[PDB]
Amino acid sequence: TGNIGVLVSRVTNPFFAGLFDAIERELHAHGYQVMITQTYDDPEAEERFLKQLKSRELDGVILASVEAPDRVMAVAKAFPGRVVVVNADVQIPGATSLVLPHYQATRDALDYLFNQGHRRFAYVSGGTISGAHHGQSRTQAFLDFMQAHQLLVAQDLLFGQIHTAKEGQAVGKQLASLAPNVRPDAVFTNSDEVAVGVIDSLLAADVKVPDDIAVMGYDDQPFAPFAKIPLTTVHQPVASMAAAATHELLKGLGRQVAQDTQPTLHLSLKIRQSA
Amino acid sequence: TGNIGVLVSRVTNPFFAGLFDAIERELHAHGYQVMITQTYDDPEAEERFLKQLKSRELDGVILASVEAPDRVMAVAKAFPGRVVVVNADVQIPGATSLVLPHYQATRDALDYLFNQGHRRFAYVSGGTISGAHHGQSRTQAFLDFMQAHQLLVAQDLLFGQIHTAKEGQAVGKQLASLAPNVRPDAVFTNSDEVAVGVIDSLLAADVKVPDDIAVMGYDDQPFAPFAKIPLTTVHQPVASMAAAATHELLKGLGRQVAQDTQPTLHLSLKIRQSA
Ligand SMILES: OC[C@H]1O[C@@](CO)(O[C@H]2O[C@H](CO)[C@@H](O)[C@H](O)[C@H]2O)[C@@H](O)[C@@H]1O
Ligand SMILES: OC[C@H]1O[C@@](CO)(O[C@H]2O[C@H](CO)[C@@H](O)[C@H](O)[C@H]2O)[C@@H](O)[C@@H]1O
Ligand code: NA
Ligand code: NA
Repeated sequence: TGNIGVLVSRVTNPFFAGLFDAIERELHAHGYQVMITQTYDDPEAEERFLKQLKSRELDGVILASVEAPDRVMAVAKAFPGRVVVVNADVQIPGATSLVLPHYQATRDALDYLFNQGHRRFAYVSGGTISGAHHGQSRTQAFLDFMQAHQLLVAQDLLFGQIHTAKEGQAVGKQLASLAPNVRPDAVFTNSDEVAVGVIDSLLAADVKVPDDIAVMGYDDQPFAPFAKIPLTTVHQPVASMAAAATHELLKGLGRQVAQDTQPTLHLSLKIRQSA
Repeated sequence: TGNIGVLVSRVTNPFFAGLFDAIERELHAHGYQVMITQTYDDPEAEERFLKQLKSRELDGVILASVEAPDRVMAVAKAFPGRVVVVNADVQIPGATSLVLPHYQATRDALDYLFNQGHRRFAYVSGGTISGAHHGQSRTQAFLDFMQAHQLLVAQDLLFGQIHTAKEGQAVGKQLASLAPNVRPDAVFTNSDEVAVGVIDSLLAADVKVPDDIAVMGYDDQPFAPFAKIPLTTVHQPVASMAAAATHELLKGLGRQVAQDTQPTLHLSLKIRQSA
């Protein structure tokens, strides 16, 4: 029981820190040393990380983000059992790949918001909304939602490449500056980090949350229940997906026996105060 | 420009995630691949990590926590230039070691609290307060403070091995349960994670923060200004200490030239709302 690598886009995203922690504590119990690297969405960084597996510095790798699927596939095919992909909205041939139903969860969350009476929506993404991007199952869900309700997408209320609370502060400051009749009713943030920042700037401008603008988080990160306006958010089952990923790696490594069990990884809407 | 390891106690501590991120972005710019491991205070995990340097899997290591100084010293002496220690309240012979003045900062923060009128203090530590522990410069500062003001230490208001927001919730629930005359005036939490949890439980019990109980954070983590009651806290200069650590590693590796400059790493009290 050797060295395992975990790859994520950004360790200061509490979702990824928490996912790492749950994987690492289990793998550690099994005798492995686990190390994490971050990519900042650079395919070169992914490729460099994978060279560690190719050179057998690592026994195995868990990727919780993927930049170049075809590159990951070639490595997985050369190293059967040693590459696991978790929650990256992709199935990589040659790697056991765990996908969660983010499209569904996003539709469900948007539906919740529509049902509270909201009609003018702002949509925030960590990707470039116009092109191919991470979190595009979610973007499609948003577009499908709007079409299903015959809601015109306001291009001025779309915000791409927004990741952090500080970036969310900038979004929220812009939204707070708007005249009530062009202000959104609700903001789908795609991230609890972003949501905390958005809400802070709204509140600083005496915009009421949720009465004036409802704010939907994503992930149910550790700080979410503790936020100034406790976050309504989409809960990701961090502990369960970590256990699943870990097991699929350990099985591939010949460590663990197959289980008949297969608990399903569920996203759930967590209603608090912000929406 | 090869592989660098960073060692911390816990990646879900936002202080360590942020310190890692600042180190990693700089080292990445210099062509290195950086990976982080967590120890959970297990000396075995530290020793295993150091074997990576001993076997030349890694070019160098930055430790932001230290479990067994004498073990780290033996490695540093065998691998000159390749071990840097940052903000671990220890100078390790053979490793460039950066120490920040936590005793001073702690005294200063406690003094701030005394000056606001507080007299009955609760003290929380991530260590076992009675024995040798991480963060013991801070514990000594606390004891020295109390002695300097002839304040009797209440053993019932000392809380050890408290790290997370959930643990802080438990502390805060206990404190909120107390009759006003044995309730503390102020709580020194040693951690913004702990402080968020403490405050949440106080507020849940209609205890006023800071009017009934003032809560002092530590670190000035990303969420601190965004907390329900924005945290008064001790600010650690994460970006500056990361740059310093990185430079001392790169110098040791023969990458970088010596600088005459040497900006001093300052802790500062950040006053917000919670105290
Ligand atoms: O760090 C945010 C950035 O990471 C990606 C993957 O590269 O998504 C991750 O972060 C989201 C927000 O915390 C999670 O909801 C998602 O499950 C996770 O993979 C990007 O899509 C995002 O912009
Ligand atoms: O994770 C908390 C735990 O880490 C230690 C070092 O092992 O201290 C770190 O965390 C503190 C709280 O965030 C920081 O103030 C400190 O600078 C940092 O080294 C323990 O002392 C603490 O219990
Ligand atoms: Na409204
Ligand atoms: Na008081």
